[PDB]
Amino acid sequence: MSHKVTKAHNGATLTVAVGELVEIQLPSNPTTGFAWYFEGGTKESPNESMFTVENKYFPPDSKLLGAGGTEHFHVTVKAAGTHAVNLTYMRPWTGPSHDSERFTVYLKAN
Repeated sequence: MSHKVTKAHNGATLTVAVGELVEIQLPSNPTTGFAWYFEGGTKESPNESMFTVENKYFPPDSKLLGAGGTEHFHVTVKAAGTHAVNLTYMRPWTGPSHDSERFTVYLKAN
C-alpha cells in the first residue's frame, strides 16, 4: 500500500502523510557506471528533517549480463509541505550536464 512511483510519474505530485513511505523505482544499469543520484551528486537526502531516503539496487531477474536492473528509493516525508525529489542519472565522477536524464516527483504532505 506504499505508493509505488516509476519513471512514468516524472513530474507527478503525490499527496502523502508525514511519516508515510513512498517507493520510487527507476531503471538503472550499473554496468554503465551510471546510477541515480540526488541532483547534487550523492544518494543522500538533501535534508533529513524534510524527508529521509534509503536506496537499494535490484538486478534483473534474468541474470543476463549487461542487462539493466532497477534502483528503489524509499522516501519518507518528515515535515508538512511539498517536497521536490530531484534525481539525475549520472556517472558520479562526471556529474550532470544538458543531456543527463532527470526525474522529479513532488511529495505533498499536510
